Amino acid sequence: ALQLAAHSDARSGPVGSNGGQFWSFRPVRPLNKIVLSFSGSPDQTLNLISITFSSNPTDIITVGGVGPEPLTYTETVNIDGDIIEISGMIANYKGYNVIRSIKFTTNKKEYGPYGANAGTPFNIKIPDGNKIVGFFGNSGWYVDAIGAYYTAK
Amino acid sequence: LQLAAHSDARSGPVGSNGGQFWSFRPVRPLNKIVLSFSGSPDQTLNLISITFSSNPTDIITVGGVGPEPLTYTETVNIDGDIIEISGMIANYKGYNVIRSIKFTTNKKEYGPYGANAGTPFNIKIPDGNKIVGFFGNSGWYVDAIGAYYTAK
Amino acid sequence: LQLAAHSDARSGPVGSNGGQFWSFRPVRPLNKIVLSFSGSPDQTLNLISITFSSNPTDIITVGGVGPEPLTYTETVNIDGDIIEISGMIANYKGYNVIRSIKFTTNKKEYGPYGANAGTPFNIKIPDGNKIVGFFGNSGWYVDAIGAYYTAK
Amino acid sequence: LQLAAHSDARSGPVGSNGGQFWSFRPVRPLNKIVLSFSGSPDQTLNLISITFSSNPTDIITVGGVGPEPLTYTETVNIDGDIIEISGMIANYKGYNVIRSIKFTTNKKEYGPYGANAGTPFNIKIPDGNKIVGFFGNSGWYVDAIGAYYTAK
Ligand SMILES: CO[C@H]1O[C@H](CO)[C@@H](O)[C@H](O)[C@H]1O
Ligand SMILES: CO[C@H]1O[C@H](CO)[C@@H](O)[C@H](O)[C@H]1O
Ligand SMILES: CO[C@H]1O[C@H](CO)[C@@H](O)[C@H](O)[C@H]1O
Ligand SMILES: CO[C@H]1O[C@H](CO)[C@@H](O)[C@H](O)[C@H]1O
Repeated sequence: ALQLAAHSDARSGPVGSNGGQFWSFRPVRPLNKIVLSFSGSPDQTLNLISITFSSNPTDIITVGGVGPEPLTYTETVNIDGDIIEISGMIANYKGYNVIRSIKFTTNKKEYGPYGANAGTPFNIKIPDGNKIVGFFGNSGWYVDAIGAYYTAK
Repeated sequence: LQLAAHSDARSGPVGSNGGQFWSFRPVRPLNKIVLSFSGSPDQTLNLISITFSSNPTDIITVGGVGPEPLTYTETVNIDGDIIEISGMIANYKGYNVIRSIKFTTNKKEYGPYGANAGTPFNIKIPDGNKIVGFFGNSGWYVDAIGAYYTAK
Repeated sequence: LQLAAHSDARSGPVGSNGGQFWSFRPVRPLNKIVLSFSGSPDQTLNLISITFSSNPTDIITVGGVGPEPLTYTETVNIDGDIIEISGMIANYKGYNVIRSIKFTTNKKEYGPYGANAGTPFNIKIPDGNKIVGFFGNSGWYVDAIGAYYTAK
Repeated sequence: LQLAAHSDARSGPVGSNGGQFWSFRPVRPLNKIVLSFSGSPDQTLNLISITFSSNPTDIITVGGVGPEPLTYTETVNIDGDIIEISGMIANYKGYNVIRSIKFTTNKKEYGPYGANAGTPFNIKIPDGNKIVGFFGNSGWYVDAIGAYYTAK
């Protein structure tokens, strides 16, 4: 059959630091839900352990959180519209530089930041007219690094 | 400190350009793969979509966004590390898509599943490595597929 | 001031595995491509290597690391933006490699150059975009090739 | 043998987004790197562009597309397998870019070359591998850098 070259989306990032495992999630349908899991409490200090990305039913993935630290606080984000940017803070946690906070911005609403808004700032932006259709990164016990896939609207 | 994070090497993709690019590289091993078809096992099976998953949770389905009703499904319980995939590419309703697929682990072979006809593809990786994810293009069907690999 | 760095979308590769992965995406436009072959134009041409270059200095050569002497070269001076690449894939001395290649801009066509016979390949990008670089696999010959692209 | 082609694993990028995405992964070893600066060796050197090469043919220059006059260059003749890169990121004329860089091979070290200040970066690869190419973002300066690596 004709070998019609298949395409791979452009990427922005990753930011943060190297983690034991590389991960990627780029669903065919829009990303519509994000669940961030923390240890600690919102009245004290939040420690981001894992992130869960989902697209409609069935499509879902959880990165970070393979360690023993119990989860004690979850934040559910229901995305309305197209994500165009994500930002947050990077800092050391129990020995590793990881994503400590995170904020999702769509062309309609703003969600976050969530977590410990302290440390080194990061900002994943894409050219005007594009949208984020996925995420990839490095992770282990925690979320070491994050990057995004993007394509024209 | 900005300590460069890594991205696994890739093999492929093979097949044809499709409407959407897709990627699924879970942090835990792949353990289950569900293939959905139209047609029938007694005659000819038409591969429509593929579902990849890793326990617990972690799942994705590619292809199958169209109106064609599904009529059959085959669940592959992955035993071991996937070291290669192969199959056939043939035309279907106007497009060239993945028509058959076989998963090979050091422990056993699964497939080929689907329709054994068309152009053969073969995704092999260097010895000592294992496939830890898949990526590709898809729309109504599975247009293209490729794999992520790393040291075992 | 401190945003994450970007990587261009990719289309491909087409062809088959080769010993070395190669990549060339210069900061300035691809304006000269030199194709090196064995054999002769009055007979059949065997593509051995390809040289990509961007104005002075920026240059790379893939394939052709074998001992087979080159007896024919085709120089292509690209006028505008390359939006498509096509050609043929076929066996050469026990290897499936790029045998033929044609470059297409918005107003001109260059080639095909080489041996027009085998399995056809085509690298197309979404309208409004342009090819800004290439990647693939190579060794003695040119095993596979893919393109980097971005908006005009 | 019709096997899918492979793409080397990646580490990075580090630094900040830049106008152009760039990539250079030659088939043969990288045996020479030239760093071009403005300023002076006695005071502060400002990294403006980096030139990578393998043999007198494969060469690429990233950064330096601006009118800023160069005033110093440093040539690094790599002896062994480059297994690590490091340096500093800092502001220069309103841009966060690579200001310092150091190359480490399986034999010796080269650098740090450039200005001391800013955020450190480190591109390290798993044991047993080596850097076979580099990619990143650039404009008037070198905005971001990453490495392609494979088993040595
Ligand atoms: C506790 O160590 C584990 O978790 C951290 C954090 O996510 C990873 O960086 C590391 O590679 C993994 O082995
Ligand atoms: C029927 O057309 C749809 O499905 C095919 C196949 O999977 C895709 O290639 C195409 O882009 C999409 O629009
Ligand atoms: C002759 O063998 C060499 O050249 C061929 C073709 O380029 C490559 O596929 C192969 O890996 C390399 O070792
Ligand atoms: C002067 O501006 C130019 O050079 C800087 C630094 O290289 C790039 O970041 C920017 O995108 C490009 O347009």
